Amino acid sequence: MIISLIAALAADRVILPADLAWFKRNTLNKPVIMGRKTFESIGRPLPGRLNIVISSQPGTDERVTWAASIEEALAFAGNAEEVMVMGGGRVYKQFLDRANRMYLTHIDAEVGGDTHFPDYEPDEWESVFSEFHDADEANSHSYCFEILERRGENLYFQ
Ligand SMILES: CN(Cc1cnc2nc(N)nc(N)c2n1)c1ccc(C(=O)N[C@@H](CCC(=O)O)C(=O)O)cc1
Repeated sequence: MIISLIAALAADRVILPADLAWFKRNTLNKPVIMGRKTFESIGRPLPGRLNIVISSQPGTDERVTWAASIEEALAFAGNAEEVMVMGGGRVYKQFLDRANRMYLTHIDAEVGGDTHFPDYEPDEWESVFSEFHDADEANSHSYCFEILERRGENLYFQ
């Protein structure tokens, strides 16, 4: 199982219909993992996806799967090839070390707020996909879709 982070980042790692569409393309038909506040932000289960919500305060919405921990979350995702972790801030940080792939939307915007996507060391990651877009009528800012994979373990010894 590949564990993947997916997130939209403004300038300075701070956390557009095209991003949402990108989000959907990349999560549809997969298990999606999220914290409770993110689930509340969406306002609903995501159709066509196995919704796993991690929380110590499991809600009454039986349409989604409620997990108490990362381990139980990954267990519900079973033998999936790829599990999508979609926020929020704390959850990204809690999954980072296990993640081997990241889908990142780099939004060209400078916005305040003190909630950041985790510090990751760029050297430890490589880009396998990248796609820039200009701002248009529907999308207020330029933005860049990117997929990063964790560089494999260095196996060489002198
Ligand atoms: C607030 N929230 C969290 C959210 C928003 N944008 C993101 N964008 C990216 N790149 N990554 C995320 N993790 C992400 N998360 C939301 C809110 C709405 C929907 C939503 O209604 N998505 C529909 C898309 C609706 C449509 O495009 O027609 C879907 O089917 O996935 C998703 C996430």
